[PDB]
Amino acid sequence: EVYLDRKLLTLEDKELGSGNFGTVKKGYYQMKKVVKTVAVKILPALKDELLAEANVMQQLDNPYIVRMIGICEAESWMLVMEMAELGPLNKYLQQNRHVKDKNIIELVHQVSMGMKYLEESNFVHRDLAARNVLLVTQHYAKISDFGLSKALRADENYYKAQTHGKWPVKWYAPECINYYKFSSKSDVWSFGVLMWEAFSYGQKPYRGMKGSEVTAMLEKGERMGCPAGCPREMYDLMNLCWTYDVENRPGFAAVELRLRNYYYDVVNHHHH
Ligand SMILES: Cn1cc(-c2nc(N[C@@H]3CCCC[C@@H]3N)c(F)c3c2C(=O)NC3)cn1
Repeated sequence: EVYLDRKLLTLEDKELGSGNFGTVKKGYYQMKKVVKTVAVKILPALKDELLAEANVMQQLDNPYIVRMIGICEAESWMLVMEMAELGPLNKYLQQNRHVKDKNIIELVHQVSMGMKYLEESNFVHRDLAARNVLLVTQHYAKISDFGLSKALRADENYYKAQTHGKWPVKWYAPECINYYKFSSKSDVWSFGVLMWEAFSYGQKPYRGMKGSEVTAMLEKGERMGCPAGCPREMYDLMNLCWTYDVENRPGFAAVELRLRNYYYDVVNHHHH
């Protein structure tokens, strides 16, 4: 079905990324006729996690989401995906500080379109950060890294985690921390942090702070300040994403429309 032939896969030595799972490496898959450049995640608990990740990716079909090519069991279990040559958004902006506001708005808007689709599909990402937005080009972003993602049950709007795993706490909404509940609204909170990272050219959020100090800050009603040069309209949107009460926080339909309209305003202004 989605099981690839190891003979048709050529892996490169140099690592693109790494973690607890293992590594991400560049490869080439011999297709129908052409050769396709690919990104390959290489590795008991990890196997099931990789299969689950593959199973989520298989179900998604959207221009702003990384597509899975297939899986392969060879020297290790491998998850073969589309290649995004310019790599993680945070690293790209760290290395390309000349990138313009309009360009950043374009890219975060593309993420909002991907997340709108994910929300409509009733999946929660649970790791939406600038490190997991990949650039195909300078004007084309895709959402990646679905290893923590969950398909929501038909009768529930949230996923309830059993235990506090190794979590990216600085991206998580209050209800994730306090109740272990993850919804599309919690992904919206994470998207606010992602926006902050993007306009801060890949700077880490809540710098110098422990997780428990971020909790205290958030409970005082405090939020990260506006990044230098970030348009006021985009900071307003970040703060709306950081609405404490999950019910009053906007969904991605509302977020995507705000971004779309502001982007077209900036596109008009730059013609003027
Ligand atoms: C040029 N380049 C491409 C990637 C890439 N990285 C992925 N995961 C990394 C895990 C470590 C943290 C940074 C990423 N989140 C990933 F899932 C995919 C890629 C890719 O091109 N397609 C899928 C990295 N560099």
